[PDB]
Amino acid sequence: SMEQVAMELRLTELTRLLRSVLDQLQDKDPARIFAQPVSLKEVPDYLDHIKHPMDFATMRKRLEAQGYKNLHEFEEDFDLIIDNCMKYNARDTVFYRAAVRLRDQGGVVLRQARREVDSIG
Repeated sequence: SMEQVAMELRLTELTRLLRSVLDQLQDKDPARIFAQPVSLKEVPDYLDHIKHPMDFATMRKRLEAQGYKNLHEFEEDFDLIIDNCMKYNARDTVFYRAAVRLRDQGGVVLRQARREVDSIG
């Protein structure tokens, strides 16, 4: 149908917007602490601690599969990265501190993407 196509075009554009948002969020992690999933070979007990792991590579796979339907779903995944890290790691670690900084610096990027998605529909 012509409607299914117009939907596919919106999803494609949402996907293009979220790709740019992702690139901006990931620049706020220059040390690449959150670039890849926590290694289960190096932290074998990780899944006894964290039930829904997340990282930027995994969000990117989902993104390119156009698996985000809206910004809310995308934000949930970003928030997992941060919140998992702040539970697993203690306050006085390079990892916890890097999440705090990603959170604070990402909020500006997310604040405007929310407006651009309401605006552009």
